[PDB]
Amino acid sequence: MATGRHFIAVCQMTSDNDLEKNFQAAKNMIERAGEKKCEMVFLPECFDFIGLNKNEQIDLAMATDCEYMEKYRELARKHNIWLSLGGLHHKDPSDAAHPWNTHLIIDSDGVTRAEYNKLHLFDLEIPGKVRLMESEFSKAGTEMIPPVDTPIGRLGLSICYDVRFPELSLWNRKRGAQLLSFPSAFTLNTGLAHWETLLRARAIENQCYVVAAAQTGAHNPKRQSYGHSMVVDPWGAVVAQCSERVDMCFAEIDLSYVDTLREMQPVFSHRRSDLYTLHINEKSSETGGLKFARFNIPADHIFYSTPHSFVFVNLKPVTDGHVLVSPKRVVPRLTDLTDAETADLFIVAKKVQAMLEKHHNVTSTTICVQDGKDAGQTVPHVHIHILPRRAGDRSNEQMAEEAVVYRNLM
Amino acid sequence: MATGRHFIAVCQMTSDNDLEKNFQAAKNMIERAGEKKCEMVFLPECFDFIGLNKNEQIDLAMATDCEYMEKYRELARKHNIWLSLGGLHHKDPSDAAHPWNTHLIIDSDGVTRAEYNKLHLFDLEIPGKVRLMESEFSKAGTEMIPPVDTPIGRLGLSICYDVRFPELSLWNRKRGAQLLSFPSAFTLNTGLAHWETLLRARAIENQCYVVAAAQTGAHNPKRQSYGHSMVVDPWGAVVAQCSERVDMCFAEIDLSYVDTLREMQPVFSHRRSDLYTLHINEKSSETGGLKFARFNIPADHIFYSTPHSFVFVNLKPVTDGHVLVSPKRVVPRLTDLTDAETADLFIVAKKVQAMLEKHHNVTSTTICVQDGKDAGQTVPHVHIHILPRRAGDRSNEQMAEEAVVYRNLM
Amino acid sequence: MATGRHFIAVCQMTSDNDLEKNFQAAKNMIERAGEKKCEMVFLPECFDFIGLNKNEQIDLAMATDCEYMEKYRELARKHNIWLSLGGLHHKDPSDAAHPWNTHLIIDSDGVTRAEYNKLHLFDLEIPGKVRLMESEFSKAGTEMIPPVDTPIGRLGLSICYDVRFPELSLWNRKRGAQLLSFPSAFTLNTGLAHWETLLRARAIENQCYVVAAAQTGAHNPKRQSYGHSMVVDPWGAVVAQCSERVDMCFAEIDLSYVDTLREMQPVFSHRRSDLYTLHINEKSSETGGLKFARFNIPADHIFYSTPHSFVFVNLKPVTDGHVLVSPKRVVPRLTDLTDAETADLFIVAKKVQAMLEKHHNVTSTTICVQDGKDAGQTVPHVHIHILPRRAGDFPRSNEQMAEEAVVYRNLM
Amino acid sequence: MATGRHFIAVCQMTSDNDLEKNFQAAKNMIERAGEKKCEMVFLPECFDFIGLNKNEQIDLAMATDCEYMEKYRELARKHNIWLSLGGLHHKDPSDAAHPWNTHLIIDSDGVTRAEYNKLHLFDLEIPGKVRLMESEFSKAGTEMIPPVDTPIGRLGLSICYDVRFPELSLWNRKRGAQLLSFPSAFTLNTGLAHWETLLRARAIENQCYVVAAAQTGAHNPKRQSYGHSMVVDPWGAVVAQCSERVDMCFAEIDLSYVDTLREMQPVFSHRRSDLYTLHINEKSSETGGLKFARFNIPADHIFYSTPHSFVFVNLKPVTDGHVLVSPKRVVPRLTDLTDAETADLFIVAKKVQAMLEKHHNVTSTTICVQDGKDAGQTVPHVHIHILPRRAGDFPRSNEQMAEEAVVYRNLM
Ligand code: EMC
Ligand code: EMC
Ligand code: EMC
Ligand code: EMC
Ligand code: EMC
Ligand code: EMC
Ligand code: EMC
Ligand code: EMC
Ligand code: EMC
Ligand code: EMC
Ligand code: NA
Ligand code: NA
Ligand code: NA
Ligand code: NA
Ligand code: NA
Ligand code: NA
Ligand code: NA
Ligand code: NA
Repeated sequence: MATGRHFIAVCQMTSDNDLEKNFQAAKNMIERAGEKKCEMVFLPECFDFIGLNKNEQIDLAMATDCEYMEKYRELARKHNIWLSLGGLHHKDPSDAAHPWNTHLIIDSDGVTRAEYNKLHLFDLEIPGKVRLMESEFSKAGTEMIPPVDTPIGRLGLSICYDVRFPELSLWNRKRGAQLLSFPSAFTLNTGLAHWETLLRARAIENQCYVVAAAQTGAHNPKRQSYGHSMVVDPWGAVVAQCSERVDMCFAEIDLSYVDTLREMQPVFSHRRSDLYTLHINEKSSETGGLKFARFNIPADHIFYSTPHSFVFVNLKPVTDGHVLVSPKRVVPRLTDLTDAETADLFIVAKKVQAMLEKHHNVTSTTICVQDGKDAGQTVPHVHIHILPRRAGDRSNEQMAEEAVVYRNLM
Repeated sequence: MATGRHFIAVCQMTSDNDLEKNFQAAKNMIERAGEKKCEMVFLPECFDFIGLNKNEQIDLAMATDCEYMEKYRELARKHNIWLSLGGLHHKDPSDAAHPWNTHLIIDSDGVTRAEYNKLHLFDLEIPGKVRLMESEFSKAGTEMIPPVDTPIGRLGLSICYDVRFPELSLWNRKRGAQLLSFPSAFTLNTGLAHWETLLRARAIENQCYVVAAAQTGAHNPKRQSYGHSMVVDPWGAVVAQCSERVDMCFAEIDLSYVDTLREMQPVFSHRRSDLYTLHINEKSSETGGLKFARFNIPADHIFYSTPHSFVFVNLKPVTDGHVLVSPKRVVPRLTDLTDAETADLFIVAKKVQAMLEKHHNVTSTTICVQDGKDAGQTVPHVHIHILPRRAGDRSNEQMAEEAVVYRNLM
Repeated sequence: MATGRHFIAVCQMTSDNDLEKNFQAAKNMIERAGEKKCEMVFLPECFDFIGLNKNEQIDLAMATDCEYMEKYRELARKHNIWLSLGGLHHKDPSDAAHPWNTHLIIDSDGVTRAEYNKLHLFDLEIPGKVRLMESEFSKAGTEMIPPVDTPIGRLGLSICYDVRFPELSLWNRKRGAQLLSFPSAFTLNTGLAHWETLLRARAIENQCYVVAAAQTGAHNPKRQSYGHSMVVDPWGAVVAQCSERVDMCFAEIDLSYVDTLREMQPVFSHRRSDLYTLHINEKSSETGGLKFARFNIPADHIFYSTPHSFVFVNLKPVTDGHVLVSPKRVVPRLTDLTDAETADLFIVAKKVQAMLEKHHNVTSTTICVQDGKDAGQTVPHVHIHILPRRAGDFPRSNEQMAEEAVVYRNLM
Repeated sequence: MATGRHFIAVCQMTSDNDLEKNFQAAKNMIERAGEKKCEMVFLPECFDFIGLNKNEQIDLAMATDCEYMEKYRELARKHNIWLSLGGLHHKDPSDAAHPWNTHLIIDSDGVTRAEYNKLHLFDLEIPGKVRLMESEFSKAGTEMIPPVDTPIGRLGLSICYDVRFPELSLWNRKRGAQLLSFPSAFTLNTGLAHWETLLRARAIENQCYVVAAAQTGAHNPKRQSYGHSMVVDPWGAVVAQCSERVDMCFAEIDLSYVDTLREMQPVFSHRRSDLYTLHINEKSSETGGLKFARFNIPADHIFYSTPHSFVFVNLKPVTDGHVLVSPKRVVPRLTDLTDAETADLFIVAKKVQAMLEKHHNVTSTTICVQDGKDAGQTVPHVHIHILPRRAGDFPRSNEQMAEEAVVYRNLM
C-alpha cells in the first residue's frame, strides 16, 4: 500500500448552472495538475454545477456513469492521475426528487474506486421564521463507507457538513485513514468562522492530512461560498491553500510524517474505552469463513458480518430461524468482551431479530446466551441464540441455502 | 437554573514549587475578579504548584479539604464568587504514589459543588528513544462526571489533554452543558500548534462557551507552558484572552447566544444515530422508583441505574441472583430500542453479570429475553433475565435486602 | 498622566437609517459599560447611521447633530465614562454633500477632547466595470491629529481604511501613543481577509494596544460589514472580541505591559534613520520660547513651528518678508541636521515661501543659507533666509515685528 | 520581464555547526525542487550554519566560503534553478568579528544576481538583567538594495528582523517589488506570536507575495527557532507552509493576481503624500542623460543622482566646488516640488556639502536658490547652488568638468 511522499493538487472553483463552463474550469486545473505530475487532484462539492432553481438542481442530476462524467474519467486516463470528485449531484433512477451527494474517487484508468454519499444534511425548520431543508433538494447516504487505498495513502471520504461531526472522522482514522477529505461548498458567514478551525481540528485529533477542495465566490445572486480550499498536515498546519479565486494549490504530503506523529503522540492509545465507546454500524464482506472457537464456519453459512461480529446458520437448528451471533474475537464469556463488542454483538442481534420475523413472519423471539458450563455452553466461544417463535415450539448444502436467503434480507 | 448574561474572569499563571508564591498570584487575581463583581473565576491545571522533582509533585499533593485549600474556600466566601480550581494535585490516602488531577468547582460559601478527575493521561514509552509517563506522577479518574449547574450556566468539567478527545465533550454537551472547560498546563511546542484550534473546535462542535485557564512561561529550567488562557464563544470566536504573562482576562458570556445558535443550527439533531452511537458508561442515582411497564419498581429494589437503563431485583426469582435489566424508556420489543439503549442495556447486563458471580460465587450465567407473546413475555416492557447458574437449578422487605447488597457491589 | 490598569468596553453594532434604533443600541451598551465601571467605551465608525443614499445621509446628518449628538454627551456625563465615537457624519456647513468622517473623543463631562477627520478614503474609478467613490459621500480630513491623553493612556486616532497605511500609525507611536484605534465598518469580504492581521500587525510593530469597535451584519440589501470588534495588546494578542452580533466585549488594558515591551524589544531605537525617514507635516502649538543660538526668540515673533522647526520675523530684515526658518535643535551646520530635520526645515521653507509670496504678492523668492564663518554666518544656529523679491529690490520696533508675525501666523 | 504563473519551493531547516549536515539538508531540498521544475528555491537566514560561539562562527564563515558557497552555485547550475540564500555569514576581510548577514540571489548559472546586507539588527543592552547584542556577531548593511528581477518577478529583499519595519517594505513595493522576502531564524517565543501576522500584514499592505524560508527546531542547547516557513499571497493568504520539520513546501505564484489586486484596491494611489512622506536614501545608477531646463546635461558632468534628484558640475562656477543640485522632474519653482522631492533635494545637498568640504578642505558653505525672475533665476528649472567658501573668496573645458565630476563621483 501507499507509503512515502506524494504530490497532490487541490482545486477551488465557483460552479455555475453552466455545466460546460464548470467543466472547462476543472479540466484546466486537472491539466495543470498533470503537467506537474501530481498523483491525485481534488475537486469540490457541487463541482458539476450549482443551479439557480431547484427544479434545476434535480433536473441536472447525473448518473456517475454518464457522458458528462466520462469527460472526467477520460481526463484521469489522459493525465495518468487519480481524481476526487468532491460531491456529484447523483441522480437516483427511483427517486428523481432526491439526488445523492456523491464523493467519487476515480482511477488513472477512469475506474471508480469508491463512492461516498453525504451522510449529514442540513435541515432547519423553525415554524414561522425560516425553513432551509437540504433533505428537500437531495437525499442522505444510507451506509458508512470505509477509507479507500490510493496512491497517496488511505483516504477517508466525507463531504462538507460532515466535517461538523467528529464521530465520523474518528471512525475513519480508526479504520486506518491517513488523510481525511471534506470537499465543500461552505457558506461565507459560516465558513469565515468555522472552516479553518474545524478542518485543522480534524487533522489534529485524528493525526491525518486533511484535503478540502472548495467552492468560492458568488454562484448566483443568492449564493456565495467561502472558498479557502486547503490541505492540512497531521499536526494541524495549513501547508497549502488557494488564493481567493478560481484556482488551485499544491502540496506534498508525507505519509511518514503521519507515522512519526502517531508514534510520538499515541492519542488513540489513550482513549478511555472503559468509559465510552464510539459504536458504528458497518457491513463487511467475508470472502472466507470464520473461527467459531476451533471450528471453521464457512462463509456460505454466514449471512451478515461486521468488523466485530458475524451471524451464521446453525448445524442443529432448535427451530426454524434459529441462528447464532458471535464475536469474531474468539472469546468464551460475555464478561470477556469489550463494550465495542458487547454493543455491536447485540445491535447486530437486533438487526437480525427484525429480519427473521419479516421472513419467518412471526412476532416473537427469544435471545439466549449460555455463558458457562453450568449454563449449557457446549463451545468456548460466546454465541447468541436468536430463535424466532410461534405457537408450537443438517444438510451442509441446505445450510448455505438458508444463509443465502437471509443474506439478501440483511 | 442559570440564564442570561454572566460576567467571568479567567486566570493565567506560571506556578512554581513555591506554594505560597503560587497562592499569592492567584489570590491577587481572585481579589480583582471580585472587585469587578465577577460571578466565577477560573484557575489553571497545576494552580497549586509545579515541582522541580517528582518526589516533590507527590509529596505536596493535598487533600482537597486541607489548610491550603481552605485559603481558597475562604476567598470564595470573602469575594462572593464561585471558583474553578483547574487541576489540584489530589493526594490519595491509599496510593500516595499516584495523586489525582482534580478539577474542583467551589461555592460562594466555599462548598465544593463538583470534582472531576482527569480521565486522559499522556503515556509515551518508546523502547530505546523516550519514556514520558504521566501515569507515573499521577492517577487517572475512574468515572464520568456530568456537567455542574453554576450561576453562569451548565459547566462541563475537563482538564488539559482531555481537550484532545472529542467524545468526552460531545457527551458533556449531550448532558446539557452550556460551557466546557479545559484548565491546562500545555507544552509550548504542542500548545503553539493545537491550543487555539482544539478549543475553538470544541466550542463550535458542541456550541458551548469554552473556558480555558492556563499555565504560561517557564516553571523551571526544564518546563515551559504555552499560556494563552482564553474564553471562546459558542460560535468559535475568542472573546477574551490573557496577555503573555501572569494575569487575567474578562468575559461576559451570554447563555442566550448559546440558545440562539443551537436553534438556528440544530447540528445535534442531524447526527446519524442509525449509523453511529457514542456510548458512555455513567452511574446515576434513583431517588425514586421507575416504571416497569405500568408497574412501579421501588428505588430500594433497584441496585444499579444509568440514564438509559436500570437493574432491579425480581418479585419471583427463578433462582438466587435472578435479576432484571430493562430500559427506562417503556418499550416492549428489543427491536423497538435505539442503539444507544441496546448497547447500554447489554453493557449494563455485562457489568451486572460479573458482579452476580463474584457474589453468588459461581462461573455460569444465562441471559434470556422473552420478546413477544409466543416467547413468554408477561409484561410489555423489555427486560433481560440475568440468572447465575450452579449445579442444581416474595418478601417486599427482603427484596430491598437483596437490592442493598448488590448496590454496594455495583 | 495615565498609568496602570484600566478597564474598557468595545461596542459592535449594525447601524442603518434608524437613528433611534442605532442610538438605543449604543445607549444599551454604554449603560452596561458604565455599570461595569469602565473608564471608556468605543463605538464603531458609522455609529450614527448608514443611509440608503446620498440624500438620506444628508438628512440623517442633520437629524443626528440635532438630537443625538447631545444625547451621547449626556450618557457620557451620566455614566461618568469617556466616549470614542468612531466616525460620525460631520455635516459641513458649506458642503452638505461632503461631510467629514469624524472620530470624536468625549470626556466624562461631555466635552470634546479631540477630533480626527479620516485622512484615507477609498476611491476606485475603473472606466470599465466599477466606480466606488467614498469621496462622493465624504471629504477627507486636512490635518494630522496627534494622540489624545485619556484616563486609559495616550490614544492615537484613526478610522478603518487608515489601518492599511503604516505611516499613520508609526507616527502616532512616535508621538507617544500607547493605544491606537481603528473604529470602523469593513466590508465582509475584505474584513474576512485583512481585519485581524492588520489590526494585530499595527499592535505588534508599534507596540500599542489597538482598540477597534466595528460595524457588523447587514445594514441594508447591498451593504454588509465584517464585525469582529476587538482589542489587541502590545504583543499582538487579541485580548477581547465581540461575539457575532450587536454587542460588546470587555478588556482590562495595562500601560505597564506596553512599557515592559518597549524596553525588552527597543524596536524604535533600531530604525535606520540614516537610510530612511518618515516625514510628517504637523503644525505645533507653543506657549512660546525657542532659542536661536544663545538668543531667546519670543513667541510674539514666532509664527510657525513644527516638532522639528520654527520660523520667525527679522529685527533687521533685508527686505519686506525676510523671515527665518530654523531647527529647534540648536546646531550650526546644515550638515549637523538629521535627514528628518533637513526634510522638515525645507518643507517648512516651502510653505513659508508660498505664504509670503501670496501675502506680499510677489512671484520670486531667494532662499539662502550661510553655513560657516567664511559663508558669512553670524550666529551658530542653522537658519534659512527666505527673501521675497521685487523688481526694485536690493532695527524695527517690537510692535512692528509682533504685528507682522500675527499676520503671517494666520496665513499658515 | 517576468509575468504569469511561476512555481517555487521554500525550504525550512535546523542549521547547526555542521556545515556538511546543513549543506546536505539544503541540497536534498534543492534537488527535490529541481525535480518538480521549480524556477526558484528559498533557503532560510542562517542556512550556512549557527555556531556555538563567536570564535566558531568566524571559523565556520571561512570554511563555508571555502567549500560550500561554490557547491550551491553548482546546484544552481545543475538543477537549472535560481537560489535565494537567506542570509549567510559574509566574512569581512578587515573585521572577522563582524561579518555581514547577506541575502544572496543566485541565477541558473550560479552568478550572483543581487546582494542584500541586513539593515536591522537586534541590540538590547539593559545594564541590569540583559545583554543581547546581534551587532557583536555581525555588522549591519550600508545601502538600500532595490528589488531584483527574477524569473518569478520583482523580488524585494530582506532578512527576518526587517519585517518589523514597515518603511523597508513600503519602499520595495514603491520600487516595483511583486514579492517581498523575509528569510529568517525567529526565536520560538517571538515567532510564536508575530511570525504569521507580520508576514501576512506586509503582504496585504504592500500587495506582494511574501516568501519566508525559516530556521526551526533546536540548533543547540540554548538556541531555538519558530519555523513555519511559508508563502503568503498579495491578499494575505498563507498559500504554502512547511510542516514542523526540516523540509520544504511548494507554491505556484501568479503575477496576474498581484496586478488584479493592485487595480481593484489602488491603496498606493490613496496615500496622503501631502501629509506624510517616506524618504529613502538611494544612489541611482544611470546610463546618463538628464535635462536641466531645455539643457542636456551629459552624464560626464553628473556625479550623483537619486530617483528624485541629480547633481552636476558647473561650466561657469563662481568658485572651486560650485556644483548644482536639481530635481529630475523639470519644474522651475521650489514651491512646485512635492515634499518627497524637497526632502531628497536638500538631503542630497547635505551629502554634497559634506563631500565638497572634505575634498576642497574648507569649513564653510553657502547654499543658494534663486526662484523666480526677480531672484535672478537664469533657467526655469529648480537648482540649488552649493558654494564652498574660503577666506579669500569672491567657461571651463569639457575635459576639466568631466575630470572634476569623476573625482566627486568617487567620493559620494
Ligand atoms: C448534491 C451534490 Hg452538490
Ligand atoms: C449544503 C451543505 Hg455544503
Ligand atoms: C496533578 C494535578 Hg497538576
Ligand atoms: C500533563 C498534561 Hg497538562
Ligand atoms: C462618513 C462618516 Hg461614517
Ligand atoms: C437643540 C435642539 Hg435640535
Ligand atoms: C472606507 C471603508 Hg469604512
Ligand atoms: C549572520 C548571518 Hg546568519
Ligand atoms: C577554492 C578551494 Hg577552498
Ligand atoms: C535577529 C533575529 Hg534572526
Ligand atoms: Na450527465
Ligand atoms: Na495542603
Ligand atoms: Na494610527
Ligand atoms: Na493586556
Ligand atoms: Na543670505
Ligand atoms: Na522588504
Ligand atoms: Na497565489
Ligand atoms: Na546664487
